[PDB]
Amino acid sequence: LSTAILKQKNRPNRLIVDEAINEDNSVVSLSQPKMDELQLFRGDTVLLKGKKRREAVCIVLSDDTCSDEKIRMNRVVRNNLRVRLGDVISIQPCPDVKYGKRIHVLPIDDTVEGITGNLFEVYLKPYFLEAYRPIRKGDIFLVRGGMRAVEFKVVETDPSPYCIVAPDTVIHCEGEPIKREDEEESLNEVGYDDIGGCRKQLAQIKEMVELPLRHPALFKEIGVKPPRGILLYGPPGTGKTLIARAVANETGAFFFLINGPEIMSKLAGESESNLRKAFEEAEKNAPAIIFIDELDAIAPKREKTHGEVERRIVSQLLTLMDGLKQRAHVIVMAATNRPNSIDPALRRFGRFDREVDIGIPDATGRLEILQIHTKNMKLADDVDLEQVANETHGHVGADLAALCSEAALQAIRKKMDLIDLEDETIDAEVMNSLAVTMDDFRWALSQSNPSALRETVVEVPQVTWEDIGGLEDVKRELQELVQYPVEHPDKFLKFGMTPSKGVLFYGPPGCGKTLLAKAIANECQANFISIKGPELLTMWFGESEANVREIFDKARQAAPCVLFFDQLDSIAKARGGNIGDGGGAADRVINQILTEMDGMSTKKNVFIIGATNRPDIIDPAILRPGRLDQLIYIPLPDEKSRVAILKANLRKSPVAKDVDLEFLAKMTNGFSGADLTEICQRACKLAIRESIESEIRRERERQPVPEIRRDHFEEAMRFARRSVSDNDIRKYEMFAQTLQQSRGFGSFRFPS
Amino acid sequence: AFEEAEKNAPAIIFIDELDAIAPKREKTHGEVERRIVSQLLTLMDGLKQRAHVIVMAATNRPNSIDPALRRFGRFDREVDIGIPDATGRLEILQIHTKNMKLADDVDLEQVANETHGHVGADLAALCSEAALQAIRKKMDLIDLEDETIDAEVMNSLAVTMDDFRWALSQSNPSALRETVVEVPQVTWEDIGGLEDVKRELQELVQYPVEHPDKFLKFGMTPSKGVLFYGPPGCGKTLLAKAIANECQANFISIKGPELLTMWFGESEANVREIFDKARQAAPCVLFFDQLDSIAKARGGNIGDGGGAADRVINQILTEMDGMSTKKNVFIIGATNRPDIIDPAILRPGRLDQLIYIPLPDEKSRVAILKANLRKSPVAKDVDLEFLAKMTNGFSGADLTEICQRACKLAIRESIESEIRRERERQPVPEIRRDHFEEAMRFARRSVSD
Amino acid sequence: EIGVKPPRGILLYGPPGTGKTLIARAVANETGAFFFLINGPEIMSKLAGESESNLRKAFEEAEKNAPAIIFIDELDAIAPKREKTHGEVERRIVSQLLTLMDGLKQRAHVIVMAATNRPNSIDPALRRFGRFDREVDIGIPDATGRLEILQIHTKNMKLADDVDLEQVANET
Ligand SMILES: Nc1ncnc2c1ncn2[C@@H]1O[C@H](COP(=O)(O)OP(=O)(O)OP(=O)(O)O)[C@@H](O)[C@H]1O
Ligand SMILES: Nc1ncnc2c1ncn2[C@@H]1O[C@H](COP(=O)(O)OP(=O)(O)OP(=O)(O)O)[C@@H](O)[C@H]1O
Ligand SMILES: Nc1ncnc2c1ncn2[C@@H]1O[C@H](COP(=O)(O)OP(=O)(O)OP(=O)(O)O)[C@@H](O)[C@H]1O
Ligand SMILES: Nc1ncnc2c1ncn2[C@@H]1O[C@H](COP(=O)(O)OP(=O)(O)OP(=O)(O)O)[C@@H](O)[C@H]1O
Ligand SMILES: [Mg+2]
Ligand SMILES: [Mg+2]
Ligand SMILES: [Mg+2]
Ligand SMILES: [Mg+2]
Repeated sequence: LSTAILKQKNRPNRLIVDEAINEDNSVVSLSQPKMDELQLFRGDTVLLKGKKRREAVCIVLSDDTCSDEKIRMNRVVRNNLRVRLGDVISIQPCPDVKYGKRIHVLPIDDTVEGITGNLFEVYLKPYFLEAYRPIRKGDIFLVRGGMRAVEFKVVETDPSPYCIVAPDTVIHCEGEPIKREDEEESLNEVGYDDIGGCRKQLAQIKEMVELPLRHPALFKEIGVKPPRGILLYGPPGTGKTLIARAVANETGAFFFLINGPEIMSKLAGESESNLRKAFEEAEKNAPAIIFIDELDAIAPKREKTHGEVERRIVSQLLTLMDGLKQRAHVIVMAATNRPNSIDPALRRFGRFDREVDIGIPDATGRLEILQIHTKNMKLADDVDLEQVANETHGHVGADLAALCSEAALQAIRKKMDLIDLEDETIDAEVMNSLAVTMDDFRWALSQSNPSALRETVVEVPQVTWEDIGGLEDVKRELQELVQYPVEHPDKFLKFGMTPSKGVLFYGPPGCGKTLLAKAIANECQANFISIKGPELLTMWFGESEANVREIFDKARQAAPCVLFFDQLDSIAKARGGNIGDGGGAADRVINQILTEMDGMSTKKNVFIIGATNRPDIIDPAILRPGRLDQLIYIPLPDEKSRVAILKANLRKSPVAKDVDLEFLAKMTNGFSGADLTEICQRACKLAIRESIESEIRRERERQPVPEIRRDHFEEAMRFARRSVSDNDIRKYEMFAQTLQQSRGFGSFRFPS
Repeated sequence: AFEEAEKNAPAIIFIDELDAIAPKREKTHGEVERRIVSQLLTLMDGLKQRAHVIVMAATNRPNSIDPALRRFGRFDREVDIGIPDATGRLEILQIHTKNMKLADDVDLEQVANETHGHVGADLAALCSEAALQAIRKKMDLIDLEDETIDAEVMNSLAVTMDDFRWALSQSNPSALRETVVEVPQVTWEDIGGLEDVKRELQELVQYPVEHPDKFLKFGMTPSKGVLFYGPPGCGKTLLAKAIANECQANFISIKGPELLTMWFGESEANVREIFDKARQAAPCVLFFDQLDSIAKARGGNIGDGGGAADRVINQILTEMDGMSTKKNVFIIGATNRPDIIDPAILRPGRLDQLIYIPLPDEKSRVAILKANLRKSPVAKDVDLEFLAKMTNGFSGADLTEICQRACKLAIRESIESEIRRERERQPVPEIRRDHFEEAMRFARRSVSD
Repeated sequence: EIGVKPPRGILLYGPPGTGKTLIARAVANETGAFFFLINGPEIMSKLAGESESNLRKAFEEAEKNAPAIIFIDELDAIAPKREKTHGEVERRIVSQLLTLMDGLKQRAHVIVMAATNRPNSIDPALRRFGRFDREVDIGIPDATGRLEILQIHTKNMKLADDVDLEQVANET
């Protein structure tokens, strides 16, 4: 249905592009059976449909090596048609070819340099003498000879555009040589093939702009008018302006560009004059496309706007789009970042009827984007874009381009010892050897961060799972929670159940909640957003809920993502307990959080994790399943857990073999992990003191401490203290036992 | 322009977007625009003496028109072009579809009945989308890149009732376009228990739109206000989602605090705007999730804070009184803290009907457990009734998380078996009893006594 | 040869006094390319459409002379978040800048630099890859870094022998 327009349907006339081993610039060779199917004779001029609205005519030839589904074309033909190897183009004989009455040909400015003889007699005179070579306007053909072979472009071919060169034809090279940068820019043109992902959106745009122009007879027959308005809205970097550029490059109809703020002028009423001139100029050339970049710049809400001129401009846009005199085959496209900021009357059927949602690509989409981007660049053999696509979690498509650029820069960094910056030129062997490798992509991935999350970036202490001692069950639960919905969605669809997306950590201070959060941030394969407790709150009325909504929206954009609240009890507390708190600002914030986690909006892959010291004061509506689905209790470590903690802290620090951590873990009862870390730090400080004293003694005698020993740990344990009192443990156990009594059965069993 | 009207009599002057040149002079910050307004007033005061010239003006927002232009003697007669009704929509479809190549299977009465708030431009959008889909059907025969089209395809082109059904599925009113959010697909059979509540909601949504004549006969106004209060996780938002999905009435869903803005006067403007766009698409359902955020006991903000929330609640009360009984606007509010709600909004005439969603009972828990697993394969040896008996005070969300924990355990077992297989090289088609065992061990009651 | 476009965006952010404007001066003096200075407050004007005209004129002047470097000093003042700002002219200027950096017609050889004390004030659209490719953090110097700064500063000074710059670097 919708995807059908992107399908080629494997038409017999369309054929595979293949290399031309022997065919010259002006001829093509195909299989003789293909002539049999196409009813073509040798020497017939054939018109080849090419991308970016480029067409070239060549002399057909019979070749056995050319495959039936393939066509052999020289590099010149591919350049003129803007077609790459392996693409699919059709062949059609040129209709009613007339011999060229006159030809104007222009060289390229880079090749003409160093050519001692004049180009016409050296290149044009022998090449075109009895050539009988078909050419096209805008085609560049390479001519051998001279100190460098010269590419020649026939800017004007007469008769336009169907012609054959003959010896009697007048040949001149007068005029400025065609700029090589112009040639590259004509090569660097974006087409519909360039857009990656969002295939359905591209199909809808093709139906909007390409179908009416190609086949107006269909809509004339049915007696309907095709849509005349397209709004492309989405987060920054999805590719709206890229689609606009592709449509501009590959539509025969006229293209008119309007930048939003560019309309504004100092004189009174001059903006309306500019808009009227733009629309009238579009109407002058009948089938035309108007692209209004940044529509939200010139079309704010009329009720919201406080400026008179802006309201008059939006009214002028409304009247131009719809009025007494309706438009005559004029398509208006606008790309906006904020679709809600547009005036409501503009979003009606008359003016902007079709809204196209350019959204965040999924994994296969960003794989396709990576393939399209990396087709041009040089790559090694070990590169594997599937892994890179899997790693790039929340990236949008501009971020993928950033990743490619960073990897290329790293690759060039690697060859810096051979290269000299001061040198004017680099050795050709270096550029031949220089290429992108998988190491470059891995390093760029390490450096890469989504553009949406750039504001919420926090440096993390680089903790790994092995640094946390104990809590093995909690570690496995966290890894399963973050992994299963992402890596294995098919299982959940098979069982037809949505995953759980909430975890709350509650326990005595120093037990390992923020440590687990650091481990998840460093290790797990999902974007991490860290929110301190009260940083969302703001003086102004209604700003706090705006911040909460904005941060949840950022989490949804970068899905899969993890949202961590370090101190949940600060931001979410039992409602109605505030004598002040502004105009119930705390309660409104809590309500906003409640509606964000579990609301009528469809659930997306965002996991909310919270850590709290007092879980009792937390509002009951938060703890209801569907918000903070699972409550995990982080207890004081046991003797085995204490052994694991003491091992984990001391792995990097050199410690004497006689020191037995099991005895420390045996006596230390009720100590938190923080207390054990403090004991180890005190032992380290005592060792530092001893080493410094020995160094001072050596300096004095001028006028040791290889590892921490048993006496250091003895003194540290003398200084050690038990952080968490018994009563706090009692209140946490009271909360836990209330929950367990709510469970009501330590053991459960089905009757059999 | 007025002189040219005088030159050729009779003359008609049409002013399109009158609000563009006729804003309230006090709201205007420029002298030239004020002079334009006064000049319009003076030219039309002179118009009063003239013989054969009549001026008509069209505006989207009548309020923005300067009050003098609405004064007696100025635009004395004012026509409200209301949204079309069902017969009006059918007439619009008949007018617009006479040109199109409609098939015989299409009947326009069903299409007219299906749409709720379409104002006529949406009907043209519906027809154009259906024609586009019809093109897509024949678009496999003849491709875009093909330069010509078979005449047989041209004859074969037709608009079927399937295309209109597709367009109706895709259709959305223009007013709702600003306030559309994706809602998970929920039906009534998906919800477990609360059969009486389902019936009541269906009746209150269906009766005024379907049968106003009965209420007119018996002389009672329909009750437009419904309040949901109950323990968290009992299914208020689920009922709202089901209403949004199946009901043949437009749905506007707004979070509580999202209306408030820092700028002076913007919050009341947002309240008026949301109620206006609710009235425009009647019959429409207006849902205030987390009502306790907006509506709070009066004087608390006045005592502490700015006090603009008081103006917000006053504006909501003023608007919710303002709408007429004939207008088909229904207001649903869900809160889990009914005590903190301002008692003024509970007063009869506003949100007069109250519904208490209880913590589910025994058979209700059985129904909930069945509903959660209607799509999930489960071994027959598992007895849901026993879970219902054992889980006395559990809410619906607790039963759901027990089922989801069982699913997670099944997934863990399947994954470990798979990785064992790949390790050997180089299970659980349905959830069993032991998964539910471990889920019940992890289970806990969400709502305290 | 590698097949990628060079990065065209630089953002320098750090606490005041770290040396961002000094880096801009060094780049302007040390490179063989056109340099155009843009100060955030100076572009905007009370007239309607004058600020947009100033931005377009500056980018066009940079476009004419290639390669070009544009340094936008105090970008935070000129480019606030569009959601937060209420003034219409500021939104128009931000949108014009967004279009100028990356639009349907893209800059060929213009490399744009900016210095700001608070990077978070900048609009999230500008921080995208296409507009400002990478953000460079000019941070608090370390002990060795500030020793290096002291050596650079005191080169032009006349010093006596007793001056010990390592001690001064340690104390500060
Ligand atoms: N789908 C895509 N396929 C290929 N490249 C893409 C795609 N999406 C984005 N890009 C790349 O990202 C950039 C496109 O950014 P673009 O100008 O389209 O953004 P935008 O949506 O207009 O942003 P803004 O909101 O700032 O207006 C280019 O560098 C392009 O190569
Ligand atoms: N299981 C553990 N393994 C290793 N170190 C641990 C462990 N538990 C705690 N620590 C130590 O505790 C310190 C960090 O404590 P953490 O941030 O986890 O506290 P918390 O219990 O979340 O408390 P708070 O509520 O105060 O944030 C570090 O010194 C860390 O080494
Ligand atoms: N009757 C029910 N049938 C099926 N599922 C239910 C039922 N009641 C609750 N649930 C489950 O619980 C969740 C629905 O909770 P809902 O949003 O309706 O709660 P609420 O009453 O609005 O509470 P809150 O005060 O937390 O907003 C879903 O996960 C749904 O599967
Ligand atoms: N790294 C450095 N090395 C040498 N001198 C420095 C360095 N950083 C700063 N200075 C000196 O301090 C002066 C002030 O620094 P500069 O004006 O560059 O700061 P800035 O970060 O741009 O400040 P602002 O926030 O005011 O724009 C410089 O002109 C220079 O003399
Ligand atoms: Mg853009
Ligand atoms: Mg913490
Ligand atoms: Mg709810
Ligand atoms: Mg400075």
